[PDB]
Amino acid sequence: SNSLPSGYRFNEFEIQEAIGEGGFGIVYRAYDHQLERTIAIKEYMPTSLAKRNDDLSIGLRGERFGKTFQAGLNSFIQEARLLARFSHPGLLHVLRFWEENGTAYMGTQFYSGTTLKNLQAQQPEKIDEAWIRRLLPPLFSAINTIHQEGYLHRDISLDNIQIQESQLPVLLDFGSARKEIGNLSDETEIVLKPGFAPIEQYTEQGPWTDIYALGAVLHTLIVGSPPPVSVVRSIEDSYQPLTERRPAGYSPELLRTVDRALALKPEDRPQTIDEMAELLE
Ligand SMILES: Nc1ncnc2c1ncn2[C@@H]1O[C@H](COP(=O)(O)OP(=O)(O)CP(=O)(O)O)[C@@H](O)[C@H]1O
Repeated sequence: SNSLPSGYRFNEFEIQEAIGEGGFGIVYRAYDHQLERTIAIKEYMPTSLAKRNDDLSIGLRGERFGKTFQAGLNSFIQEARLLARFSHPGLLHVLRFWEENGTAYMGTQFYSGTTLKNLQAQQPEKIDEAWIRRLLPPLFSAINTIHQEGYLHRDISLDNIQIQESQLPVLLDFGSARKEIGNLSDETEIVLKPGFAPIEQYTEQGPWTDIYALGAVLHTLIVGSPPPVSVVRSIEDSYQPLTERRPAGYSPELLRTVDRALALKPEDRPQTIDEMAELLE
């Protein structure tokens, strides 16, 4: 692990545990001793470009990586600024941002529960049609809130949706720094998510782009895996409609909503979150 130790201090903040460690950042449970509350701290840390020094700052693995490391850092800052535009229960709430240790940190609300990806892996039996229909209103609301301010998410999958102990969802991360590093480094495999990204993301985009990814999430919950990669579909569409599979315990109404969200061409999908929600009625 490259993570700061339990007990490390950022003035009033104390690290408690590294709870997430991926290729591009570390997430810590932390504590604010001034306000006496638990928070999360997200630390930019691209492992392919940087390493942990003895004094616990971050340093480049090679001088040639500096330009890309800085561009990822700038994208991390821009994503924090985007999330700071909102005060919505389904969007990661940003408390503070600062630079230190050669990198940057976001202090955020700490959420109960775990990711949808982990829930689907650990407790698939909890995920049925009734549970999905309770998930959708607050998830629709969070995504639509982004859209109404003129932005798109563009990185939806199961990995970045938190399911709280209340079952309410939170969008945690837009992948901005990861995707910028991938574009600049020609590491194409870290930019789009296969099976979740629709055809128009491979090179126009709008609310329908996030709608397709949401359909791909729902498809994964219902049958266990995402639909075929969208470029492959654009050559020979092997997607078989869920209305035709008939997985046990799922209504044609929910199944056709997923199928419509997964229409290959943007114009054939629901055009807004509101349009997709109407399909379930
Ligand atoms: N604000 C927040 N509050 C609580 N948990 C958060 C959070 N932001 C991110 N997380 C958690 O951080 C983790 C980030 O995922 P990541 O893939 O980087 O780490 P990981 O694989 O080491 C642990 P996991 O098995 O959950 O994925 C997820 O478990 C997510 O639930």
